[PDB]
Amino acid sequence: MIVKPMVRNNICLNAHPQGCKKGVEDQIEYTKKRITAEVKAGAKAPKNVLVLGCSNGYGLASRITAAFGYGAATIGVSFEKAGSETKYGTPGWYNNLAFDEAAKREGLYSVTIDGDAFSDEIKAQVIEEAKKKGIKFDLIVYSLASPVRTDPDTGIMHKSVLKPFGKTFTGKTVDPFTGELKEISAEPANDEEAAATVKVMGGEDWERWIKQLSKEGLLEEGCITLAYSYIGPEATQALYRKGTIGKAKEHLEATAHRLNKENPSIRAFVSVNKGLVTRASAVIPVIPLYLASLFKVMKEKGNHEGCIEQITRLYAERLYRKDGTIPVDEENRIRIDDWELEEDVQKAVSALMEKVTGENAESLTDLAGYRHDFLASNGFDVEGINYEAEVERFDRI
Repeated sequence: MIVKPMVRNNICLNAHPQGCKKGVEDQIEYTKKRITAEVKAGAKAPKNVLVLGCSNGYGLASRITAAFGYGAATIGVSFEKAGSETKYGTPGWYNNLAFDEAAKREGLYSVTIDGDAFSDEIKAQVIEEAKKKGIKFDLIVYSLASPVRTDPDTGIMHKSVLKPFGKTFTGKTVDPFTGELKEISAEPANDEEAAATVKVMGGEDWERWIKQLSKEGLLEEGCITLAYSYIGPEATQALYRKGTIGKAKEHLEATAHRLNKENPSIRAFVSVNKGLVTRASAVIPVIPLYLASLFKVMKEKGNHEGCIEQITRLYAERLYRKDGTIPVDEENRIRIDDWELEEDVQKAVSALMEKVTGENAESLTDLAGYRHDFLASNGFDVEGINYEAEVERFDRI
C-alpha cells in the first residue's frame, strides 16, 4: 500500500504514519535546541500541564514545548480516529502515538485521553487521572479545533460558520496546488448561525474545564490558563472582527476576564497567535492568498514562524521570562502575532495581494510553502521520508 496525498473538497483525506511521526520528532528536536539551559535558567517552569486539543497545530506544539523543552508532565486531550490494519487514522492519532512514544523514551510522564473534549465524560476522565497521580495543574492550554460542539447539558449539536454580518464578504483567493485565482464570497450569517458559532468557538467549554478542575482542587496556586485565538490583517476584519468569528472571540475574551475575577489564584489569558494554514483556510475568502503572501514576505525578511517556533517563543518570551512578567496588550491579551502585524510586513503583503495574477502567483507568493504546510499536517511532503516505500500497516508508526 503506497500512501500518497488524496485531496478533495480542499481537504486532505488520508495521512502518512511515518511522516506524521517524523513531523513530531522534528518539532521535538527543534524544541531541544531552542529551549536550552540558558533559556530556562533563572525563569520559572511549568511542572504539570493540561493541553486540550493536543494532537495538531498549536496544541501539539504546546505539549512538545512543555514536555521536551521544560521537562513537564503532560495530560493531552484530543478527539481522534484510530487506525486499523487497512484504514487510515486521523493525522492527530499518529501524532499522539509519536508523542507518547518519545515521551516514554525520555522518561517523561505523559497520558493521552482520546475523546470528545466538550463532554463531561472526558472531563471526568482527566479529573480522575489527576487525582490518582496526585497532580495539580499549573498550566492549562486550550487549543480545541472543532467545527462542531455537542452541548453537554442539552445534547444538541452546533456547527460554527465563518460569515460576515450585514454585508456579503468577497475577495480574491488562490489554489496553491493549481495556481488558480478566483473570487469567492461569504454571505452574511443569520442569528442561528452566529449563535452556533459562539457556542462552538467561544469560551463556554474553556470555563467549564476550569470550574470542574477548580471544584476538584486540581489547580495549583498561580495556575496559568490560555486560549489561542487570531486577530489577523485589516483585509479580513469583516470576518475576524465583525463577523461570526469576531463575536466568538469577544465571548472568549469576556470569558478570560471572568475567569480572572472568579478565581483570584489564576492567570487567564487569550493568546493571539500568528496566521497559519488550517483545515478551514480554503473556505475563507482572502485568507489563502494572504497566507501565501505573508509567508513570502516573512521568509524574505527572516522572521517566518511555524507552530513550534511560535509556541517555544510563547513559553520563553511570554509565560516564563526572566523578568517574571507576562507582557499583554491594552486588552490584557498575550500577543505573539507581533511579528506578523508589523507595519512593514503588512504593507508589503497588501502590495503583493494587489499585484497577484494567474501566471505570477507561484513566483510572487509562497504557494510552495503553503502546499508544504498543508501536506505536512497530514504527514506528507516531510523531509527524510521516502514516500515510494509501501506502508505495511496503518496500525503503528
